[PDB]
Amino acid sequence: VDFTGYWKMLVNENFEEYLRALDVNVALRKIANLLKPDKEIVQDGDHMIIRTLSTFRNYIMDFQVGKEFEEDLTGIDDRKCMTTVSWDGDKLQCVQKGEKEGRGWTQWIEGDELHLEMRVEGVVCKQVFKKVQHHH
Ligand SMILES: C[C@@H](c1cccs1)N(C)Cc1nc(C(c2ccccc2)c2ccccc2)no1
Repeated sequence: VDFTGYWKMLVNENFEEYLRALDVNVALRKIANLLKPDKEIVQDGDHMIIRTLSTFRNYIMDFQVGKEFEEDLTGIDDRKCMTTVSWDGDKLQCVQKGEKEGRGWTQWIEGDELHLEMRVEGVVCKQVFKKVQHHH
């Protein structure tokens, strides 16, 4: 599996409850639900760069698969986590150790679709992106 590409958001399901489970305030929650970020991903061996891009915020993950790293989430839910992204078959599994229980996400590909499931304290958000070729 190779996630390299430019991806455009198609659906964003149960995002508001996921943010509510992170204790994001109502007003910020309302702003975040209106965002439809693109994803620019470069998979370079075990080195992974995931750029989540929007006018409101560019969130950059730059990590080595299998290596724990300190993830700065202050601009999101005002927290930090010790995060580990690992391979699980053809799926990418992320565990975010921190204050919130069961926090993490799973990423995988189906055809021309990038699938992203985010989780925290039983709440599941599901996002699907489409691979695109017009670069901005
Ligand atoms: C970005 C996301 C992931 C990146 C790679 C796997 S998940 N993560 C940080 C949690 C998350 N923030 C968001 C979303 C967001 C922004 C502000 C507050 C709460 C959520 C967002 C972040 C950045 C750009 C545009 C919208 N929606 O989800």
